[PDB]
Amino acid sequence: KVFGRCELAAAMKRHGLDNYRGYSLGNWVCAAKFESNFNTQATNRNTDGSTDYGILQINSRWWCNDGRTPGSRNLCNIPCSALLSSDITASVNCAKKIVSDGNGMNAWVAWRNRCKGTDVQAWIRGCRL
Ligand SMILES: [Cl-]
Ligand SMILES: [Cl-]
Ligand SMILES: [Cl-]
Ligand SMILES: [Cl-]
Ligand SMILES: [Cl-]
Ligand SMILES: [Cl-]
Ligand SMILES: [Cl-]
Ligand SMILES: [Cl-]
Ligand code: NA
Ligand SMILES: [Ru+3]
Ligand SMILES: [Ru+3]
Ligand SMILES: [Ru+3]
Ligand SMILES: [Ru+3]
Ligand SMILES: [Ru+3]
Ligand SMILES: [Ru+3]
Ligand SMILES: [Ru+3]
Ligand SMILES: [Ru+3]
Repeated sequence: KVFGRCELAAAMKRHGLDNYRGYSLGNWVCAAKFESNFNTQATNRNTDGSTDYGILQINSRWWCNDGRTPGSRNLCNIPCSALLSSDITASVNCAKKIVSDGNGMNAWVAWRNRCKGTDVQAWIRGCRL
């Protein structure tokens, strides 16, 4: 599923992200924009052999199982395919674990490079929330 901006902002708030670990909703919308262009089916293979899945491009080295990432963990306890669903529950739940891991949203390199310190409230502007 390809979400609209405000549709995903609304969904993310429904699912508990609105200021989760102190990151405002626009930070989450911004990160999903540049990680996946709001496409839940987005996948991208990394140089290390791991793959990134879903709206927030969550990686198989640490967070999910895809059966083809040697030496990896599965800390969210989910098949990576769960992260591709029209229903963002598994991505959001796993994202809550990732942002709690120590480095906050810097865990998403695209968030650090493209969202951090910017006017992220723009991403929720206009939306009925
Ligand atoms: Cl729901
Ligand atoms: Cl907020
Ligand atoms: Cl915001
Ligand atoms: Cl694996
Ligand atoms: Cl699995
Ligand atoms: Cl949902
Ligand atoms: Cl933080
Ligand atoms: Cl703004
Ligand atoms: Na894994
Ligand atoms: Ru808010
Ligand atoms: Ru709010
Ligand atoms: Ru990535
Ligand atoms: Ru950890
Ligand atoms: Ru860790
Ligand atoms: Ru502004
Ligand atoms: Ru609401
Ligand atoms: Ru409201």
